[PDB]
Amino acid sequence: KFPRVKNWEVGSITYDTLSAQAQQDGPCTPRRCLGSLVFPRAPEQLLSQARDFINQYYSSIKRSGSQAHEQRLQEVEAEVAATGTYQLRESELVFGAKQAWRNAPRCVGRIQWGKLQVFDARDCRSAQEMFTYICNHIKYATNRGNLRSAITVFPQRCPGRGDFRIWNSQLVRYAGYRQQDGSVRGDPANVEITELCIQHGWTPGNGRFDVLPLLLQAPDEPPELFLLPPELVLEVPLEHPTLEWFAALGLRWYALPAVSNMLLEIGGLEFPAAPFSGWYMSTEIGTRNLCDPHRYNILEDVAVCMDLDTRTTSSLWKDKAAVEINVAVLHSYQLAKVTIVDHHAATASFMKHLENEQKARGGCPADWAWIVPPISGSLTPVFHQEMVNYFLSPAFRYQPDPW
Amino acid sequence: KFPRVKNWEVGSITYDTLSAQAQQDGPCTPRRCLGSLVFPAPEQLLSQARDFINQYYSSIKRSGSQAHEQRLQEVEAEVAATGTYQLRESELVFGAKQAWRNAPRCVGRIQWGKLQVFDARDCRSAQEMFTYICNHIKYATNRGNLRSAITVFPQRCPGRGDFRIWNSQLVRYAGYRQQDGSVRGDPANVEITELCIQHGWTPGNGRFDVLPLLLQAPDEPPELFLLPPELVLEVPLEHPTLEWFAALGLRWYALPAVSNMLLEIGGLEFPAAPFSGWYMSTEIGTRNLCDPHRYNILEDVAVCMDLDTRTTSSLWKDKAAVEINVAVLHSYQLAKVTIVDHHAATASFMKHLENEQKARGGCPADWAWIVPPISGSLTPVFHQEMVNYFLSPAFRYQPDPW
Ligand code: HEM
Ligand code: HEM
Ligand SMILES: CCN(C)CCc1cc(F)c(F)c(OCc2cc(C)cc(N)n2)c1
Ligand SMILES: CCN(C)CCc1cc(F)c(F)c(OCc2cc(C)cc(N)n2)c1
Ligand SMILES: C[C@H](O)[C@H](O)[C@H]1CNc2nc(N)[nH]c(=O)c2N1
Ligand SMILES: C[C@H](O)[C@H](O)[C@H]1CNc2nc(N)[nH]c(=O)c2N1
Ligand SMILES: [Ca+2]
Ligand SMILES: [Ca+2]
Ligand SMILES: [Cl-]
Ligand SMILES: [Cl-]
Ligand SMILES: [Gd]
Ligand SMILES: [Gd]
Ligand SMILES: [Zn+2]
Repeated sequence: KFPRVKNWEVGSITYDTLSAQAQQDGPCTPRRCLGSLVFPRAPEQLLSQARDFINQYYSSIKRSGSQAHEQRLQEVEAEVAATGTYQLRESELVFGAKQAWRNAPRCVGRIQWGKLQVFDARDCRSAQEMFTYICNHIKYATNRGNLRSAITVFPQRCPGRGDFRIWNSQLVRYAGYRQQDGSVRGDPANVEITELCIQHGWTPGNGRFDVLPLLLQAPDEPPELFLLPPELVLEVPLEHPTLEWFAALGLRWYALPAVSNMLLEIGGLEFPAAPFSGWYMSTEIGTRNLCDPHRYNILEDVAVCMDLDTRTTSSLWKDKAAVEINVAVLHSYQLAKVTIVDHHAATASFMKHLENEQKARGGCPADWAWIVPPISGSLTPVFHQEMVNYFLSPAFRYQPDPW
Repeated sequence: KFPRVKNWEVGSITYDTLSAQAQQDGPCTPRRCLGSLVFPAPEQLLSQARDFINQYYSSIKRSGSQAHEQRLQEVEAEVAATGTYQLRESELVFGAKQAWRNAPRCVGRIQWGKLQVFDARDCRSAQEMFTYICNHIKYATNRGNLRSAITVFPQRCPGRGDFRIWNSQLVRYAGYRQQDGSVRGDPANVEITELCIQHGWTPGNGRFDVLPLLLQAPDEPPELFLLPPELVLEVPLEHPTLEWFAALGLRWYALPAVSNMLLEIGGLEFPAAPFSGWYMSTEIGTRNLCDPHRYNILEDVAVCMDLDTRTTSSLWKDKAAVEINVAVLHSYQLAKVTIVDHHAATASFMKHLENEQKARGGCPADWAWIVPPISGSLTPVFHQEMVNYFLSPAFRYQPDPW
């Protein structure tokens, strides 16, 4: 019942004892494995998760079964008996946010999990204070290009009340507009959110990197359109160290990866608005965002500019073009002094995280398909590491869009 | 409902209704997925046999016919009398093609219908086994115009040992464990190399020494057979524009021929059934030559390329690996040996998936194995959700016979 986990580059074996704690079920069954799928599908309820989280917390601080332990238990009981929900102590909030990141199986950057700035926004009312909470977050996390991990936790879900929601999937998004020639100008990923902005007031630009407004939702109100100050949104124009024409392509990306549409769950509590940010790995921008066929899809453009032989796959023009786009990314972020990490350094750090986590708690939930980079997969050590994927709590989950 | 499967490049949705027919269970549970792990009797045989027979008569559009009814009765009776049965010749050809069609980790399955099946079920010795393998190698190589083939040796039966090919492939380079602790040659082949020496083989000292075969007739120790050099087509590796690349002395062989998997058809088990197709360049260029535990040439090549190998952010590893794949493809094309690059191979597999959705309503596929080891998201299969499950007929891993 303890999975044997091998690394094939080295031969080392470990055993994942932690997978036995898997609180929730994943998509897989003995009959078929669905690990590749992106989205893979009363008061007595809330108590058992909430109780289980508090032991987690007090065990984490080497003070379990203690007087302070037993007092928080009867606190949350009576809180839930008197309100139907309960409130986290701020330190429990900090712990639960770090753990939820630590528990994310698809995040290659969890070497950084113990270093996360948590901003408590649980006292937030209305969308304007949302916007102010978000702008501080952005300015702290951006830090003039010396990026720092942060999360801002808005009021938890509670009965009878609506919900705090950020309609945008990220804090910084480029618009995608449809033409009558059928294509998209800008980021195809953001077509739907883009028209929602136009339909909620926004007047549309017409560039390929038009930063979107924020559609912020306070409980039981329609979302409100907010514009981010350009001086707030740090961007990196892309150039290549030796291909002088690359700059002319006009490519650019933003500094801050800030995911704003996932639900944060701690101890049976649910925070549908808790945006979190780190820094980018280069492949996210220069491979997926720019070269996915359903994203900016620039790979052929670049290949033409390199005078590559695009009429035969076996010249590997796609591979050569992709490598240079990633080199462009890394060189550009370093030139602008914006924190970036290349896929080799990142995956070597994740391996260190695996080792640390094997000692800390007997394993690490890891989703091989998302951990292995989208270029040079087998050139990184995570390709040769067997992984075990399971769901622990506290956690980040996807959720339905608000509309 | 069955698993809903999305292609993210196109937006399209399919439902893998075929997975509901999966028999032998895989290693995942609702509590934990292990899709990334490399290695994770009368009435039993009848249900296996009858389902296979049904698959056979379905394929030839004669399901429920008289011949179909009678063949089931015939199989049932033989199992009753003897505890086992024999495939008809046409069932063996069809079974072998279905085992390939069912292999979730094979990206070259667009070809599954084009498979030469050599029936060696009347094989009786290791010498005859060697002759069958040489004929297979000769046919499949075809002087570089590679043809997919499988040779099926006698099935397992009670009271008699198995035929086994001890080698993992028909062509494998020696891996000599060095007195340092290093390896000269292919480190993946240290074990089989040591068993060849121990069984009489006088070893070489090169990095690309072709191993002899150890062939196991039933209830015998393995016997050693040297492949005739002229039967083993090899490609010197050179680079189209990096002329020093030739001086690295690198070579690979032409024929990928897997010899240590068990072929299972209708409950019957063939422990020796070596099969071959042609290479996808990344198998050679990326895995065999650049894996750290294989030939591990990445740093040497990059150094020779005058790349800045002291910071990872130059992406010296990616650039050298690309040129090594370029060299492989260039060198096989120059030698006129069939080979397929990872873009063409993955594009053909998308066609296969679409065909199988129409033919059977699904297709078992191992995403981690189908996505190539370089340029993953540049290929279309990266953005294709897949469902992984076991159908029969199948090629299965089996314990090493020693
Ligand atoms: C600090 C630098 C970080 C790096 C380099 C990094 C890297 C990555 C990458 C490459 C992914 C895959 C995302 C995709 O492919 O679209 C990912 C996913 C994820 N990250 Fe991290 N990350 C970082 C910080 C964080 C932080 C601070 C948090 C939360 C506090 C976090 C939580 C997550 C979650 C929940 C996912 C899964 C989302 C999904 O399913 O796409 N990450 N990370
Ligand atoms: C004709 C061209 C073919 C191509 C291009 C091709 C391609 C591939 C590749 C790249 C792999 C991954 C192997 C690895 O990385 O270890 C693979 C696996 C596999 N191939 Fe194919 N193949 C071909 C022919 C065949 C044939 C003729 C058969 C059987 C009759 C076959 C059966 C398999 C099986 C069973 C696996 C899975 C092995 C495992 O699980 O390790 N292939 N194939
Ligand atoms: C290519 C497909 N991708 C764009 C899917 C979109 C997506 C969904 C999601 F829920 C995510 F958390 C996500 O995280 C990107 C990310 C987040 C953080 C904090 C750091 C880094 N470095 N990166 C990205
Ligand atoms: C890199 C590690 N890997 C190569 C392990 C070796 C291996 C194991 C295995 F079970 C296989 F089926 C295998 O077949 C590769 C193959 C087979 C055929 C018929 C065609 C092609 N083109 N390729 C190769
Ligand atoms: C279908 C497939 O799971 C999908 O393309 C996955 C594969 N691996 C990934 N890996 C990362 N890091 N990000 C992704 O979006 C994906 N997408
Ligand atoms: C641990 C991991 O599953 C293992 O290295 C797999 C990953 N995917 C693969 N895919 C293919 N085609 N070939 C392989 O050898 C592997 N190795
Ligand atoms: Ca029109
Ligand atoms: Ca008979
Ligand atoms: Cl992103
Ligand atoms: Cl191989
Ligand atoms: Gd030019
Ligand atoms: Gd040259
Ligand atoms: Zn699974």
